[PDB]
Amino acid sequence: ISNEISKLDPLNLDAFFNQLPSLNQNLEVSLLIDKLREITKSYLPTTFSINDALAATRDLGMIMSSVRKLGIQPVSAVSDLEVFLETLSEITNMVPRETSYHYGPWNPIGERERRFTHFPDERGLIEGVRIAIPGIELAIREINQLSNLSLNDPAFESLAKSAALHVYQAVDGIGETIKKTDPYVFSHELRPFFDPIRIGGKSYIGAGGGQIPLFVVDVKLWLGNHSPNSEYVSFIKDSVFYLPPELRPICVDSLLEPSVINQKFAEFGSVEITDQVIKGMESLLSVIQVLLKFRKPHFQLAQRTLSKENRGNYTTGSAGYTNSFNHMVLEFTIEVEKQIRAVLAPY
Ligand code: HEM
Ligand SMILES: NCCc1c[nH]c2ccccc12
Repeated sequence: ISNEISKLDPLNLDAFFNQLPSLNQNLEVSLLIDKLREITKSYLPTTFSINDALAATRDLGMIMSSVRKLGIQPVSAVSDLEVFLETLSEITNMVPRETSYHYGPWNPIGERERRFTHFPDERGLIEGVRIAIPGIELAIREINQLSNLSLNDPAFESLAKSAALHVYQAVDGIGETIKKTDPYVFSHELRPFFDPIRIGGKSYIGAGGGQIPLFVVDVKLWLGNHSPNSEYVSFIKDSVFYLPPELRPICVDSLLEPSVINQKFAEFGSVEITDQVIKGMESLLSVIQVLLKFRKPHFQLAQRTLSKENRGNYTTGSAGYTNSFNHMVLEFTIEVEKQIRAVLAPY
């Protein structure tokens, strides 16, 4: 899917994107606005295939975010953008704005890579979500298959092992950020390109790491329908319709059903506890421990860049939360590791 979108240049902006970091560095807003005006007049978006509309949203969204970076609402300044983005989102059935999908897996590798700035630290955000997202999508489909297998079936253990290995891509992705993105450069140079944009009477947050579908893993795997009034369920609720449409039913079904681990805690204290059953209960613990290998260093990274020393003009991520939200998801995940460890303790 992604290589078919990353290869596209539907708005002929390849040469423009090799100038964009210098345009942004010199605050050349007139060339940004002019490029947005040329686009609405040069192109009939109703004629676009789905793949073209996804890549077009990627490219147009990034010029929009460069204008919003300066403090200007780009659709209030180029009012013809509105029906253009309207038309694009009817084709994508997605928000009229770029997300981490467009910035990561749909963003081409190499010389055509779309970047806001010349800073090498920006490569650490892009590669982070470009690595994490396909792996999480694989784990989503594998974890979804566990509701329908028995703890005693070896196919359960091997599928949950496949999921843990795929979730590791999120660890590989955040480790690329930690080693490439300076916290101070992030807050001062990159973070401003991810601010909300008003489009047809609604505000759309900018691309954000939290838009990788890790929360979909969580809802199916451990959260389920067990904490209705949580702030995490509020963030997931706000996130559903940012996901690719392909992922929305899994998320909605899982928010309305018991989680895998809740329903596997029942099976465990109800069936004959064999050796493969314990392997099955331990394959769930392994997956949870991989999310911790992502969430613990992620928390340290966000703490360092949101410190009084490094934070710049922001106290929040692009989704509007402080690191307390990250602490809250991390404590949830630790509580679940502790829960599985107790169920396994006699064995
Ligand atoms: C310097 C870089 C980064 C900083 C300062 C940062 C900070 C934050 C903040 C403040 C939040 C709270 C939600 C919000 O308000 O947007 C958040 C959420 C989140 N971000 Fe990051 N982030 C960074 C890079 C990344 C990267 C590269 C990824 C993916 C590879 C990522 C994945 C996530 C996830 C999954 C969440 C949801 C919470 C969770 O599931 O644990 N972040 N991040
Ligand atoms: N995880 C949210 C931090 C963030 C803000 N802008 C980004 C761009 C790419 C990756 C992460 C971010």
